[PDB]
Amino acid sequence: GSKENMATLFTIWCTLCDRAYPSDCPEHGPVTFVPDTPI
Ligand SMILES: [Zn+2]
Repeated sequence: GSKENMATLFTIWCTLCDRAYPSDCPEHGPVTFVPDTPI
């Protein structure tokens, strides 16, 4: 994106995978939102 400084080895943090990838997640793809429902 445009917020990856220093630790810019990975671009897209797949929260579903608890890790980021050098590209989109090979399963979940890009991450548009976090599935964290507040209650
Ligand atoms: Zn994933």
